[PDB]
Amino acid sequence: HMFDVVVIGGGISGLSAAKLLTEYGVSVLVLEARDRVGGRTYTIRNEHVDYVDVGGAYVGPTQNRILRLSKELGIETYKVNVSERLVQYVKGKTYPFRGWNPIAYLDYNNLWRTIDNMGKEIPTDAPWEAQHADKWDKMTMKELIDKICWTKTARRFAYLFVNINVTSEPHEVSALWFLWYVKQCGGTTRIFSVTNGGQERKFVGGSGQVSERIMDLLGDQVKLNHPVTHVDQSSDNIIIETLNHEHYECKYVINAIPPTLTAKIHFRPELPAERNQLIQRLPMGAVIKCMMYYKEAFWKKKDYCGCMIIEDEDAPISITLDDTKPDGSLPAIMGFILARKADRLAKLHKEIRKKKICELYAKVLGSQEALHPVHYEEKNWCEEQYSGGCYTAYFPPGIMTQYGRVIRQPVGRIFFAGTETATKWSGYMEGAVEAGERAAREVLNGLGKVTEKDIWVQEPESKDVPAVEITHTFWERNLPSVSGLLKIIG
Ligand SMILES: *[C]C1=C([C])[C]=[C@@]23C(=[C]1)N([C][C]([O])[C]([O])[C]([O])[C]OP([O])(=O)OP([O])(=O)O[C][C]1O[C](N4[C]=NC5=C4N=[C]N=C5[N])[C]([O])[C]1[O])C1=NC(=O)[N]C(=O)[C@@]14=N2[C@]43#C[C]N([C])[C][C][C]OC1=[C][C]=C(Cl)[C]=C1Cl
Repeated sequence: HMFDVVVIGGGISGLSAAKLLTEYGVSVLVLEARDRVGGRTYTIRNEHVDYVDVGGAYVGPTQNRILRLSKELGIETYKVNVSERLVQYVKGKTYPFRGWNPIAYLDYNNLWRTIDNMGKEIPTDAPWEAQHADKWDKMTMKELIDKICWTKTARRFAYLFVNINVTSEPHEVSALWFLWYVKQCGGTTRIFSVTNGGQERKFVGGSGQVSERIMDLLGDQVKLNHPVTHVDQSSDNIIIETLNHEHYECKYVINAIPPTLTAKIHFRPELPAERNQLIQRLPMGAVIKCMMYYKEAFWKKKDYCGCMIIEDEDAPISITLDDTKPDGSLPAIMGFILARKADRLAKLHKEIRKKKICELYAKVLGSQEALHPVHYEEKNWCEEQYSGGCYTAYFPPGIMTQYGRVIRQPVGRIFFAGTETATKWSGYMEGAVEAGERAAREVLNGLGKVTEKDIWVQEPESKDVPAVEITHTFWERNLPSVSGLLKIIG
């Protein structure tokens, strides 16, 4: 009933921290509100699908921490199929293996250039200290996207891309924020890897194993069905309180739930206003994740690796990967219904999306078989109580530089982790682990077992999944823009 350090929440994060404090031999205790551990990663396990993930799914080069961690728990990885052509759906026509207009294409590549080149000036660790932090944060992704682009086409492309990447609509998010986000993932090419093929990987057996495996290492030290609702940090013995009125006592809390639900807690004494805001004012993105299963892998039969970037207003699925199991079994297709459409289509009955979707995929892969699915799993994170959304927190304009600077500041004995508070790959599981270990080492450092300078450990690049530093073609760097080519006439 009494402990060294509590961790509130049992996602990849609060768990990464629990294991690490354990490593050192500190009494840990992890209260998670759900029946399960795993949070935004969640592995529905049923005889129709064997395993299938419904949240955190894809790992990739430079995401060493999670790769490291998962490997150690005894979890293997595998490559996501992209051998065959990539479908492009627009104007109601299909294009295989695709990113045709020049001045568009200028606008295209110059956009994505200006995004990276623009990002160079952003301090991953304190993005609100970029040079133009005040001007970009006041701006919106759309405004900027608009400024950068002259073609619709590419301006459009920009859009789902914001959508695809932070499950949110452009007009909603900071300019600065997006920029810093695509940055701290290592910038366009990392974030949206694979143009005529590349590297996404899934954990074999579903990534919910990462969390589960740890819950073993801890065993009874993880209490489930335990929402935390008060954290009276007053006297030298912290008193945490839960929903069911089960108290606990400790010397270090660690908040590991995300910032909205953090916001939901009663801390006595109050978190200081500066942050108390920042917590209220971050929202979570919008996504439905959608498994279509098939008997036959048909889309392969047709010469599509089973992946389509679909850019048409009514289509429900925005983006698609293949989700066939590693060993050829259970052919499938994994889509994303997201952002604004995710709010639009979540009001619907399961069996009505399932149709809508199928009839899209139908007219895209051009194969009637699409009309005849065999199973359909979906998960709607809009409608998660203990997550608010997927993938992450996101930043509405001006918030970043107004309160942003807190995000992760330790208050009292209540340190803060969770993929929000990450620095590298923040928003993804990789970032989850980053935060947990960090928070842990803080508590740890406060106990003495770790140094100050010791609290931010670098991350040896997995010898297993080795990231390759990018490459930018001549013309990539040296073609004009529309903005430009005019001053060339002009
Ligand atoms: C959902 C999702 C999705 C759908 C997707 C995705 C995701 C998700 N992600 C994200 C992740 O997951 C995150 O990051 C994490 O996981 C988070 O974690 P954490 O930190 O730990 O947090 P959480 O989990 O939530 O936990 C927390 C906890 O706590 C608790 N609570 C609450 N409240 C409370 C509590 N306790 C006590 N008390 C109280 N009061 C709860 O229970 C919980 O549990 C991800 N990630 C990664 O890494 N990966 C992936 O994949 C993922 N996914 C994403 C996505 C992405 N995307 C889509 C983009 C990229 C890729 O894409 C692509 C590419 C290519 C192509 Cl072709 C296509 C596509 Cl699409």
